[PDB]
Amino acid sequence: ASVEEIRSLFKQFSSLTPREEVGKIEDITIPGSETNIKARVYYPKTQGPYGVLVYYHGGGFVLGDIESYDPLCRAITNSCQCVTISVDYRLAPENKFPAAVVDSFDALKWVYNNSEKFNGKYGIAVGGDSAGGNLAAVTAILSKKENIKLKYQVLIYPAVSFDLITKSLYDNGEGFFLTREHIDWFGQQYLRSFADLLDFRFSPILADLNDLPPALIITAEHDPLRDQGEAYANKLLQSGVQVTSVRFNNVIHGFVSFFPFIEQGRDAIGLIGYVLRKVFYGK
Amino acid sequence: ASVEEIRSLFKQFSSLTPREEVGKIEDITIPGSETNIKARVYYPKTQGPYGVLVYYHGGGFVLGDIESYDPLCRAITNSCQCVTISVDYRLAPENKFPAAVVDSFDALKWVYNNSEKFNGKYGIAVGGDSAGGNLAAVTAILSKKENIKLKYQVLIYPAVSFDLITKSLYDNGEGFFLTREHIDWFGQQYLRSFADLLDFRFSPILADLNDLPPALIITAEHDPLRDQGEAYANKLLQSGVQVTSVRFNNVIHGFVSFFPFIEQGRDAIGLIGYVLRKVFYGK
Repeated sequence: ASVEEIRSLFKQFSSLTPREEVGKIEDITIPGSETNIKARVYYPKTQGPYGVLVYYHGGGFVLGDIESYDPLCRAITNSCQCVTISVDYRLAPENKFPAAVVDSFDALKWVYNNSEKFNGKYGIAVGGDSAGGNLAAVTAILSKKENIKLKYQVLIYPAVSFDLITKSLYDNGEGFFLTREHIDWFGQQYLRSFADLLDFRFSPILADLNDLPPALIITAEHDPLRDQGEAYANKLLQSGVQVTSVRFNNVIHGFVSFFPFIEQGRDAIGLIGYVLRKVFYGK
Repeated sequence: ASVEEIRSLFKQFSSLTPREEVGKIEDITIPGSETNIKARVYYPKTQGPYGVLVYYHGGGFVLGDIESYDPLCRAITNSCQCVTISVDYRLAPENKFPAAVVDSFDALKWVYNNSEKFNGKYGIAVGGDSAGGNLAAVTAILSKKENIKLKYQVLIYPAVSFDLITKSLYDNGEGFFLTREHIDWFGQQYLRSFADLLDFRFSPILADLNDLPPALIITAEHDPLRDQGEAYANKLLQSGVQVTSVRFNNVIHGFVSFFPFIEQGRDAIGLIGYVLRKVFYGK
């Protein structure tokens, strides 16, 4: 199947997943530095004012989009009781690194600067799964550099480094949905050149992690990315940042997207909702 | 440090901990088969009807009590928005196995049969930490034998087996608060003879785990009890029971009790509150 065929398939797969009702939905266009960036704003059913979570979908920098992630963003919105803004960042191979990062950061900056539009008085958080967790992490690092003050970062089974050495990569590299072959192929589509491996915007583990927002980092027992996600948590802690690092056992990469039928995914979404209600609202 | 002393010092530590307001508190005395059992009933600030969590404190079957666990049970109450009933089961070495178990089960059975006192229409769950997780697991097994239909079991870093073999026992058995030496000494206070090692009421991993209530099992990366806790989750799964097994990384045994200063502990209590709100209330 072509990359376009698989992109379409994931939208199709979404439509079989029950979409929770939220308060209100609107599509916006965010004026980016290189492009105009589509986003979907989900309001919860409760009264404002709100906290706002800017969410970056996963899909290896190549796949995924606002539509295929719509059911998960609805569930997150209701769990967190916060405005969620799901960002359609530019995809590879058509748009190589650092386009996804440029779009993701541009979107965050704009949301931070315009949070009043959403009655977003309780502050901004970032969040994302896999490649989106990478983007959330990198956006938080870029924010610190620009003195944008984030409340929280939710990193769901993130990819934080180029990896040829973690035990989990070899133990879990076959037979658990996300494989070594996939990972290598995504990396090929996204990267411009070998030199990009030195760039913290590709591997955020490389950055100085001092003064970042506190974090929830979810990993999955059977995920090749598990060890590096837990390493990002350790490096945050070593840098004085509060992080709750939680490994969901018995589940594979992607399990949160499968919340309708993997109950551990529903419970992860429950935990996400808890930490954000905590940080935004004091509960 | 005699038993009495060490009990009373833990009682002091806990006294300086700030206590969350709950809706109201009633001390009751449950007529056990062998003893009168004190229990503290915590109501949340919401109005009912409620689910009820019957909670068994940790402390190795030797330490802890209602007062020293009062701050945790308040936090849990407000998080689950459920009635929490903290049981003062008989302690060792004064009262050897199976005293704690008989009291824990007698308490559960009475709460179950009297759920209307608590406006507990949404049903009954069990929970506990460490030794208390052992008791909650054992109480669930005994319930099934007697057709008592529990909603959920929350096992917080439970001890589920006699153990000389797990990797985490050796990796984590010194220098992380709960030590080899302590685990030994607790066992020596609690058990009558070596024969009790055969008893599922001491090691619930031995039991047939079919048809038990669904479970949240929290383990801690640096706990000697970690592997056996994750084993209990796996055996539940193998036995057709739904379980969300979550390893909290970077923390030691007991971290949930130190929630006021270990934020991962507070987040664990949030997750506990989510799963119980889900199962009781559909939340």
